[PDB]
Amino acid sequence: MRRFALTVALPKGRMFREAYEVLKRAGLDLPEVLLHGKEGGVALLELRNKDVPIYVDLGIAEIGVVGKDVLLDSGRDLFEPVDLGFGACRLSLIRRPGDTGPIRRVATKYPNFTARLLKERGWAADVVELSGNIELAAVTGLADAVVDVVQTGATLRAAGLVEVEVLAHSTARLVVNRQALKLKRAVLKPLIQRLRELSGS
Repeated sequence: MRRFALTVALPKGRMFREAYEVLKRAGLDLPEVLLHGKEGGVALLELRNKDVPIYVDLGIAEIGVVGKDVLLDSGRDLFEPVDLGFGACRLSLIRRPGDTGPIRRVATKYPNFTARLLKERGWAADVVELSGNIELAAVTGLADAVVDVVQTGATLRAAGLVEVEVLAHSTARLVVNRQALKLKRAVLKPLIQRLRELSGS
C-alpha cells in the first residue's frame, strides 16, 4: 500500500505468532495487533493463509508469510526466498483403508495441486473441490480418495481413514513481490538475509 513503508500479510491461526515474532526479530518494527499501521510505517494485515498469495502477488503487500501447501495450490507466480520452518504439515492422498478400488474421483481443497499431481502420473480422475472437513468425502463415499493436509493424523484416524501416500511436505514460507524486491531492495534484501539466519526446520 502506498500509505505504508511496507505492508506485511500474515496468516491468522497457528502460524501467526511465530511469523509476527520472527519478522520483528528480523528488524521490522511491526505494529501491535485486521489492518494495523500508521502512515509511512510498517503495516500488518491479518489474512486467511489461503489469501496471502493474492495480496502479495498483486503488490498490496510486499511480503507475506504463507504455508507451502497453499503455495503449491496457487495458480500465481510467487517468489519464495525463505523457509521459515514452523507450521509443519504435509499434503497426503487419503482413503478409507477398505476402499482399494480405482480412483475415479478425488475431493480436495487443493484442486490445482491435485490436478497437477494426477497429470504428472498420467492419470485422469475427476477433482471435486470442497471447502472443509475433506475427510467426510471419503467416509461418505462422495469420492474414492481425498488430498488434504495432515499434521498428527488425529482427524483422519478419528474418521477411520488412512494416509495412502505423502505427496508433499509443508512449512511456513516467506513470499515477496518481485517488483517490490527491486524497488525496495535496500529494505527487503537485508530482511530476507536476516530471516534466513532466524529460520530452521
